[PDB]
Amino acid sequence: MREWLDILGNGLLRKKTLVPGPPGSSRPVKGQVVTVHLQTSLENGTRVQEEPELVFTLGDCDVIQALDLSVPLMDVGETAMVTADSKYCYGPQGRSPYIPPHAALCLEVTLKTAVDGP
Repeated sequence: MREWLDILGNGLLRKKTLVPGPPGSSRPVKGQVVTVHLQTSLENGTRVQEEPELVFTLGDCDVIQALDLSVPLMDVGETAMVTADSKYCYGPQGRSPYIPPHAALCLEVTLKTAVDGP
């Protein structure tokens, strides 16, 4: 019963909460080290990446925009779906070997923990 959010106002980077974070949960802060379960599929449903324990510093400047701009909007414990044009993913570059140039992606993200950086 949750709505899509159009993050950038152009239809090309959209997020929906699939499983809300529970009462009292909050958003991660940039500079925290987050751990996510990330599933990536081509807009057609082909699964191209799965990482159950992906650790990264939220806000690192080279994280694809589709994640940098969506993960801060999640609560810890939330699962979200992100639909993102290639413009906000790997663009004309693609991600070898399985993501071609210009691929729109569906990202399913579960934010597991968020911990202060060192």
